[PDB]
Amino acid sequence: MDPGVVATTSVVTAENSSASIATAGIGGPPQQVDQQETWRTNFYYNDVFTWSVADAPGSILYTVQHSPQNNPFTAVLSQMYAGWAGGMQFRFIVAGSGVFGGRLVAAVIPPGIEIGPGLEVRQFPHVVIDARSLEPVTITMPDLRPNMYHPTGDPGLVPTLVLSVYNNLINPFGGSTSAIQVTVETRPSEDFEFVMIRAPSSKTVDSISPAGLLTTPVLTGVGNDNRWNGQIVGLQPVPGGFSTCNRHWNLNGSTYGWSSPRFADIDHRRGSASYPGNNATNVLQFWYANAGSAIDNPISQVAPDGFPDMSFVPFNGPGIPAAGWVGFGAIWNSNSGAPNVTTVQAYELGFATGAPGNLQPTTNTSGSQTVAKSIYAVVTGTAQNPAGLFVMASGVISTPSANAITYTPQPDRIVTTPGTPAAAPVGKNTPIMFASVVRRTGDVNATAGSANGTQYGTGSQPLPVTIGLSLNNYSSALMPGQFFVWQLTFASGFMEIGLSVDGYFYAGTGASTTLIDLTELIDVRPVGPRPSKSTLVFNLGG
Amino acid sequence: MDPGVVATTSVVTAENSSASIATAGIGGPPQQVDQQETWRTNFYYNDVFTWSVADAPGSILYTVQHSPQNNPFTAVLSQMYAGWAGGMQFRFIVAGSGVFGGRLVAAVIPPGIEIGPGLEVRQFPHVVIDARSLEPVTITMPDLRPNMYHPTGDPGLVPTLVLSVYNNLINPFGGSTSAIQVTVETRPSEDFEFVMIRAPSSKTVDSISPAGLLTTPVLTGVGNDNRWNGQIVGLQPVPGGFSTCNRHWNLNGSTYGWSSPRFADIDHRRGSASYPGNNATNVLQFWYANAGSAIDNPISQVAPDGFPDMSFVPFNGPGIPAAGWVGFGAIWNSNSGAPNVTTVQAYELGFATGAPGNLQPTTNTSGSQTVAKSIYAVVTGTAQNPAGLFVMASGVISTPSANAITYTPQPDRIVTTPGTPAAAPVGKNTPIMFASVVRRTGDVNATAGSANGTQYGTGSQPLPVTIGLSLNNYSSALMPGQFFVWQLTFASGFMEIGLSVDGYFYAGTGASTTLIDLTELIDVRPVGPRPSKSTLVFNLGG
Repeated sequence: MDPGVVATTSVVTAENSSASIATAGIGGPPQQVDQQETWRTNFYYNDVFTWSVADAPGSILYTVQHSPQNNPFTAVLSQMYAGWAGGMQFRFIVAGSGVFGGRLVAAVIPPGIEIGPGLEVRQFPHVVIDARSLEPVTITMPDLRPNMYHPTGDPGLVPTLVLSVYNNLINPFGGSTSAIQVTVETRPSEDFEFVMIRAPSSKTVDSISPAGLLTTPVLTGVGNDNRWNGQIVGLQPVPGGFSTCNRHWNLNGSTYGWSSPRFADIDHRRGSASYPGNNATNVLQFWYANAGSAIDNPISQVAPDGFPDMSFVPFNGPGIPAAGWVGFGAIWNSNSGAPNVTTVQAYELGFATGAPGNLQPTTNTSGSQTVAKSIYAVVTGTAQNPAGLFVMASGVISTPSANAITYTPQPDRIVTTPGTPAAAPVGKNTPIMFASVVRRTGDVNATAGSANGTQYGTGSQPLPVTIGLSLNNYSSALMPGQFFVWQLTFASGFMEIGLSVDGYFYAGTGASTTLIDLTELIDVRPVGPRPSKSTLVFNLGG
Repeated sequence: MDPGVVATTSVVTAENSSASIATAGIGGPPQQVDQQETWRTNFYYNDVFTWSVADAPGSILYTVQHSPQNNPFTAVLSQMYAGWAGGMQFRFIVAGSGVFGGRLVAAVIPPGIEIGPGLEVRQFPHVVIDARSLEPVTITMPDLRPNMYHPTGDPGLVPTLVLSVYNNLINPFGGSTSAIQVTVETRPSEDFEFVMIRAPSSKTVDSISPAGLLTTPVLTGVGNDNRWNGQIVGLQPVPGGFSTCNRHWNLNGSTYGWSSPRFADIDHRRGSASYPGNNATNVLQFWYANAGSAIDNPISQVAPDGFPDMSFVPFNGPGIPAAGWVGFGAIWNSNSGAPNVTTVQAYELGFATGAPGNLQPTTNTSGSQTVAKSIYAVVTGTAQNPAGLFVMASGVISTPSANAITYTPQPDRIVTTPGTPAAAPVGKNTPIMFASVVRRTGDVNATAGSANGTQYGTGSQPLPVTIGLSLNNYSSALMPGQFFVWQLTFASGFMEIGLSVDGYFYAGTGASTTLIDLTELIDVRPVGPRPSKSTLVFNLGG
């Protein structure tokens, strides 16, 4: 009986309650100690962890330290108190089923013990939690500390609560459902107290564990890609992997590439220009420079800021090339540059080898040379050796006729610098890629309606995430080997979306190449870190 | 133990009961406060909501406000009391199964909080409800109010009870059964009281939420369509959608079309007449007018009142046309009209283009012209420019030979005005269309027996519903995004039938085009609003 009535209740204490309160008087009187408060007499949600059938008996599923961030109201009280002492009560709620079976171990690890595969939890003083249990199992975490109280920001040695598999999960069916969800509920014990009030301006946890940076509208509203500034309408998985390093920021404060996160401008000053044909009338202007001549870019020397990282396609004559990256721009002379009036055109930029003779596409940035060839006729063609470009940052895709080529780019055309981390499918999970509807040259009126499927362009990660990750350091905010998981809820289903230590995003679709639409998406919700062996759910509307 | 014995029982109070009774004395003494009454010591049915496997953890299933309409006996007591105060007790009964799993959150939201996807119920003071639970979980709703009492008709700020998914519903089988039903039972608490008696003539809720308008006989007895005045014997689904706007009334007090809801008469005064052939003996009289010349119709100018909204079929010679709309009628001259004696015939009416030359069928009403051609020979043919028609409102279907053509109309032949809302299948639900056995011209004795299948004509919605909707305004009686659902019970099964904000009716048959017979239908029952993501049940007799 846990209702909203006057109620008798029973707030269960800890084993060391007489010595916890008495020695916590070094911080003064105990604060927020009152047993009739309704933040102390109820269980509230703390965390959910997935227990799958593919886990060893004794493998650790849920580990957490003694901390006031384990409860939503003691963490709220923690910003106005510079010190805490006392125990905590944990309740475990299993989703389960009648057909499922297997037990779990919940025990309080004393301080000074490593937590891992070698730890044997079944010989600790523990409680046993079935998969098919109705009434949730309650354990109490005593405050076993070498200090008198735990100051917030440096709590010292704290006990640890470890959830391990007592008997492995069995499903007598076979496939389909092969995982379960267990909910941890947390209530303060009798001896829990706060001491030594502080100003709430002081803060300890400033890394959300990459959380508050990805909210819901980011996907059903505002939100742009890393290649074009297009609105995100889809996630599309790729099996096998891909690599992106242009505006892709990892969880530390670093990147491997050029192009600071802003769609402003592409401007380069030194580099050679040419045009074919003996007649200087109605030709295609071709500009080239080598890799490593960008002195003005303070991040990386390999490219000007905003240069597209795609491989040049070899085309000649009056034919419009299939796919690619075109942008509107002009060529300008050096020595206090004023541009030439009679050359402003759409230009396709990219990476080649063997310019200006036999042009071949390139995969690696080392040994490559940046090329810039016009797709439309221009009445003047210059050939001066100091010359540069000025191309807008937002681009469109050049197409021969209408229809729909493919989602652009493909995973093999994307250029990488040396030393880049590659996405790899782990388990049944596979990486995703964020899609956006972009304008094209074969059809300017590419409204998302009739007259063939509209063109989709795919970038790696959302820009809000790039902006909110660039400033902060998250070297300990996510434990390697796991990913941080959000919970998307559609109108007729739900999905789990992960985020690794490398900036990549994962979904458990498996071997499928079908676009997933965020038309009916409503809300997202943080969950926390979860390991890579657990398959993210795919209970979609289909 | 809840029997019909003398009984000790326990009527569980609320947390603010001492201040709820004392401050509700502003309305005088508390009324209907007696703890031995059997309307206060028992749980009674309030609502049922469907919890499906396709719902996100934390998605809201059941929301309800603190109100005396939550109990069947306090709502009965509410018409004779102008004010109430006190709490309420809620009990949740799950159908469930042993093989099902997943939990729910029941919590009382304090006033001043929005209810939606952003609301997190799991951190409220709550109770947990399993899917496989036997004993029903009881929560108490305290009366947390900024006022002293809630006057009926304007209760002010009230607490809200929100049911959210704690762990998502899992079915280890696969398909087939993918939803569950949860029943909410409601009992008044200890401090519930009424104040300030009023005359029962005063009423607050006058919108049943479109409910009492659709009873059972409407389908197994009286009840007619919107096209012919035929008795309803079937519902037939269509996949893909359809549009009807003639006598189709949406949930507001409006329509998009002509034809007030009554099968009286079709009468038009101005329009041209003709007959082919040089001989004025045994010809087919052809009458035409343009769209927009109907001055006499006060609703819409596009047609006379009662004109059938079907596309004219092009036929010539002595052949009887297949399908269509024929009705008995005559042509009358203007200037205090007395009709011509020698022309009374069956006429096929409809919509064409390019009259009287190359006649083509029309889809949109704009740019069309109303046509009226006789199917049988008539000994006189007039050609006077002011002439009109007088055709009875009830019609029959013209057929070349007996047999059975198809159900008429098809979804593509039905004409629409510009600005019409179209039916669309959402989820596994699909729209239905009400069938009726109508007389034909190829076989007058079309009794529902032997000698081929009888002809079926289909209209959009039942007329009782059109009559009972025309007068009242239901702008808030059904929350958009959902539909109001009734529960049909046959002799060997049951079905859920929905009703949206546009007047369309839904059933969860899926991709099937099979007629469903209301021969063994017995009773219907209201349920309430239910969202469009939930699939309506199809446990039929087969």
